[PDB]
Formats: sequence, C-alpha cells, structure tokens
Amino acid sequence: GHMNVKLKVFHAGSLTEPMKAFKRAFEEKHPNVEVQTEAAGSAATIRKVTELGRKADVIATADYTLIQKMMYPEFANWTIMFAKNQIVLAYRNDSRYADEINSQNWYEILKRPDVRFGFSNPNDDPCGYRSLMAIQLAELYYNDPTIFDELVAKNSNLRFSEDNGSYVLRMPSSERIEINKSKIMIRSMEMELIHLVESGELDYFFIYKSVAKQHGFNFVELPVEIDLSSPDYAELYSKVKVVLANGKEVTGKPIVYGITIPKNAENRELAVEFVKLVISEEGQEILRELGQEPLVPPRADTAVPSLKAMVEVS
Ligand code: MOO
Ligand SMILES: [Mg+2]
Repeated sequence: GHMNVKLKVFHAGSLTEPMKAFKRAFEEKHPNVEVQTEAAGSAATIRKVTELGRKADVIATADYTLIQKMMYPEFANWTIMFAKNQIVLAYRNDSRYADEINSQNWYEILKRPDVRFGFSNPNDDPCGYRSLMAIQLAELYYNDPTIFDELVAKNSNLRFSEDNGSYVLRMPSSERIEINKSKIMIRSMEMELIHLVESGELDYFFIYKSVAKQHGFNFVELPVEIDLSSPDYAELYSKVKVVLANGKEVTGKPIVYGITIPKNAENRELAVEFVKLVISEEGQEILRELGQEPLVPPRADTAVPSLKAMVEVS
C-alpha cells in the first residue's frame, strides 16, 4: 500500500551475500521498506536501466568503471567506490587433481585434457573479463606466451592480440561466442558457475576470493602481478584490455566496486540512505565479515553533495 516503499537495488552477482546483509540491516532501520535486490553480471545489471527501460534506485557493480562508461551522462553522473576484490582459481577437494594443484602449477593442471574450468561471459560480467585478463597477465608474469593460447584461445574464439606491449581482446557478440564444451563452460555471471562446480561438471573456476570463501571452495591464490587485487600493480594490470561487444573498452585495473543512484531513480531519498549504509562503518564491517575487503575510506569520482561527509573526492 502507500505505506510500503520498494527500494530497487540491481547489483553485481558477487555482491549477492553482502546485499542480503545490507537488505536486512536497512529494513531493520526502515520497517516500511522492502529492499528488492536482483543479481546479474554488472554489465547486464546496468543494461536493465540503460537499455531495458527499468528503473532502479541503486546500481552496484563489481567494476566502477562500467557505471562511468555505460551510464554517463544519461543515467548517472557520479560513482562511489566502496569495495575491492581479488581473482582466484577455486575448486572442490574432489575436483580433478585438487590434491596436486598449487600456485606454481595451476595453469599446467588446467591444461590437462580431462580438466574442465569455467569463467563468466565478459560481455555481461566483470569477473569474466577479469578472468581472461588474469590468464593473459600470466603470460607476462611467467614469461610464457602460450598460456592464454593453450587454455582459452584453443578452446574458444576468444583471442588476445599484441599491440606494442599491451594486449587487446575484442569480444564477439554474445550470440557468436564459441566455446569448446569439452574444456570450458561459461555462464552470464560468475555466480551461475557455482552450481556447475558443485555438481562436478566443472573442476575449477575463476572467481572472486570473497565468493570462494562464502561458498566454501578451496582456491589457489594467483600472483599479485596477475590477480587484479592491488592498486600498487595498476601499471602491470593496464597491459591488458578487453573490448566488450557493446563497444566499451575495459582495461586491467585493480578491482574496485562502484555504486550509484541512477538519475531516474523513483526513491532517491531512500536510495541515499542505502548508499550511506553501504559505505558506513556498519557496511564496511558487513563486507569484511563476508570475506570482501571494503574500500576505506570510500571514494567518489566527483563531488557528491548529498554524501560529501562520507566520501573522499580527489
Ligand atoms: O558483476 Mo560480477 O560480481 O564480476 O556478477
Ligand atoms: Mg599468448
């Protein structure tokens, strides 16, 4: 009824567990509000607003740059950066060769004929493009130009090209992506890969460390030089770029999650309160307790007057 406001929050799949907690905390403080959350790969999440005509009060992505590239200036005009993450290679203890995989031999294990691994669709999800970026960055770190070629290029129509030191991968439209089902499985968002690994269909999957911890997966920590986790290695991460099917270019960058309130949000006032919760000490703790490092202090890419005291604007 008129005493039941619905705050619509569309978010990155990897924010599914934190969002359950933000929803419960928010509703405890606003008993007449139902936070309606929906998970999807970040680019698909943004398209709900930018292409499907749906209205969301809050958009949260796993890569803040997608808000900038896909929503400015028609649907948003600021982004707050509030959390970080790290790419790892996760598995079950009964996954093929789980007893022998480690940080030094991970790519050789994935190269074994009977081993199947997964990553999400780069056109829809940052985890997916980040997975390909990490594998290509591995060629530089391990000084082995064939790692991406053997793992991905020979099992799909996805290929990195070199252009004066940097490498670029141009994505086919999603409908034209070709995958060798004998080695790889892909899904629209990384969270969808979880059940494939749990059922035994996949042995390993590239995923965020926070999600691996939340879902009880073991994992190999990849070198900081390739795992996109540290601001201090931004110069190395920038050596790889992926051009999504929608034409937007994403460059390897330290993983930083973004949140915004779309310009056409129906319940802006409540959305401001929700964003405040996410970047408050309470929200930082919710993230930390769920195995995801919050960005402290939160930052904004431009002035955000309604939240000036909560953010650092450079
Ligand atoms: O936007 Mo994801 O958390 O890389 O589904
Ligand atoms: Mg190569």
